[PDB]
Amino acid sequence: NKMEAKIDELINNDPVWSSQNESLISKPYNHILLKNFRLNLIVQINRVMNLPKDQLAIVSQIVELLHNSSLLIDDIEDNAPLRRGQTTSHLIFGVPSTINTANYMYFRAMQLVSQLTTKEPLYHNLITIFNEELINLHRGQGLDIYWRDFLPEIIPTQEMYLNMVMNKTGGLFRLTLRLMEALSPSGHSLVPFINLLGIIYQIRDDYLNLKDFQMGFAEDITEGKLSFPIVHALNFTKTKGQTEQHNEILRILLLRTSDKDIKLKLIQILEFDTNSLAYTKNFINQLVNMIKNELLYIIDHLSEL
Amino acid sequence: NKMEAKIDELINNDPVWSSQNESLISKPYNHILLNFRLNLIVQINRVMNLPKDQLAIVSQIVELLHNSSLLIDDIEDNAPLRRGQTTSHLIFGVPSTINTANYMYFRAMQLVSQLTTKEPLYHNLITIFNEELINLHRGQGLDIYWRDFLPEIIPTQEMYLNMVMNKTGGLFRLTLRLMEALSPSHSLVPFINLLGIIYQIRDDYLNLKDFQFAEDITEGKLSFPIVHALNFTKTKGQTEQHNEILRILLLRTSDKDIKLKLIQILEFDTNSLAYTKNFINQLVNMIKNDNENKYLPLLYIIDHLSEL
Ligand SMILES: CCCCCCCCCCOc1ccc[n+](CC(P(=O)(O)O)P(=O)(O)O)c1
Ligand SMILES: CCCCCCCCCCOc1ccc[n+](CC(P(=O)(O)O)P(=O)(O)O)c1
Repeated sequence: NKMEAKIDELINNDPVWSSQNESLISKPYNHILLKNFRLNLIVQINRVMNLPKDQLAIVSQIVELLHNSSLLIDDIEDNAPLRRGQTTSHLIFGVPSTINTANYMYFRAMQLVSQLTTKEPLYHNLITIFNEELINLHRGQGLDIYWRDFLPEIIPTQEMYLNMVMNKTGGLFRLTLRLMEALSPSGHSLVPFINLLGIIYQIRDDYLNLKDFQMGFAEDITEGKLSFPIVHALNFTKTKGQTEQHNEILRILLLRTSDKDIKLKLIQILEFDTNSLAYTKNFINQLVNMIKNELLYIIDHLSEL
Repeated sequence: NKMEAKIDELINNDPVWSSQNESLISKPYNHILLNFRLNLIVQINRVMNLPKDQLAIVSQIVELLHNSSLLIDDIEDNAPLRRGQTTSHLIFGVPSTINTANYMYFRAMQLVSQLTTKEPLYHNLITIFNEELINLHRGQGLDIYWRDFLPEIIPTQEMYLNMVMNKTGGLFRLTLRLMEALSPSHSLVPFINLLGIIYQIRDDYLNLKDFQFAEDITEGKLSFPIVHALNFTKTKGQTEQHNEILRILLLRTSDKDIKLKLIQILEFDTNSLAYTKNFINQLVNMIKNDNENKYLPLLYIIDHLSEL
């Protein structure tokens, strides 16, 4: 009778959850927090959008949770040992706790959307925006992962790479921008521009990962990523009949090596044999010119987003 | 010129995603697809009476969240098997399987938007979805925390039960609350919470009894019988027995003999398996002997609960 009484109370109440419980499972998240530029981009865009400061703070909080959770998952998916100079959370807390915590935070971000407005129709549109772009992020990330983990089953072309980026990287840029446009009390949609910034952002990220090492650890090679320069190299070699170079690029990607000389050989194949680094540097410039023809500040600090 | 024209087209359209791209991303999910849940949904629909097309979407939502949970749980537990078959992550890799399972959570989320077009009620369905996914993750995070930090914290039966209310109760409550909010007709949440609890304890119980693979031991899980055994030995001041249980859990062992040794500790020293069997039987009687229908508004469901 005492047991049934205790069970009866348990099942007729909400689940018990303490602030101690909350802190214990937030460890992976508090850790990546230790790692303003994203705020700056939102603030600049707001000069166009004019959301009041309180609503903008909530948009920013949503973005931070989604961005940091994506990073925790990403580092697990990439077997990344370091993030911004420090040990990745999954190596400290384990893969299980980090996945669970990152996913928990996607839902906390979802929860915040309801703090943006009391108007049901608007609320509906905001959640639809949140839902669509998170679908988009997972689609792009799934393609990137598939190409990499199943190489050489699929050799993406430049067009395929760009479409994967539109989903993968464009997802969070458009999510932030679309919520703002929807909330704005105030010209043409800025979605095209934010798609371009996300593409510049990704290709420049791929580029610097190698260029910094040729002159960071070029960890994209260790991970076997189908980066923009690698995609150009693989298609260039196929096209020109450079069979051995095409096969060697694939072999080095498939080694998942941390040997620096092997990584340097691959980068110098890209520098002298396929001219992929020059091709990419020129591609980024052409993309930056499409705009330049506060914003420039952002574009020069794009790598700190 | 040409490069810019192509980029202009690209940024001005929605992201390109093909049916073939969708198939690639779906592979880890289709693998786990290869019934009793629909049965329980149908049965409960006699009280709720949602129209059939609406009941079907609830069922699809339930299948997405449940299958996605299993794909992640198997990664979180490093499980090599799920229903006798090789787990998805060992075939498609952990990376693709985490991403695909997470993608399915959001596809589930999109189906919620299709349950109704009434803005008020829609907000309610999303709030239900959101609240219970949050609870499922709090519960699973605590279950994982105890397992991975052992022996830092040893839960008591009461702490284990609150973990289960969050972890296992979330999907039971999610499905039932959506149905109750959609009903064109007393809440059954208390009843569904109790099923949830019976479900998890019997699951913990059978993992050890079927062996008597006992994978829960290899995982170092704070299962209901283990929680009982650890707290029984502590109370009875049986220091060496308490530490022996901890040592076997900490071995993350697949050795059949060592696993049997832990079970013999639970059978002969703490009598934990008989205590659990009796605990489940009592939970079940709280329903069987519910004449004045306090929880009830079945017998078959409860007897086949181990296959939800
Ligand atoms: C209006 C601004 C809102 C916030 C903008 C957020 C900018 C960063 C977007 C990151 O997009 C992704 C998507 C998927 C994975 N990652 C991880 C990168 P990294 O491991 O190099 O840090 P990526 O794998 O894209 O190189 C990044
Ligand atoms: C009225 C129908 C409700 C939806 C169907 C509910 C079916 C049971 C859902 C159980 O939910 C969980 C939550 C967390 C983990 N698991 C996996 C179990 P297992 O690995 O033994 O299959 P668990 O690790 O909790 O024993 C299952």
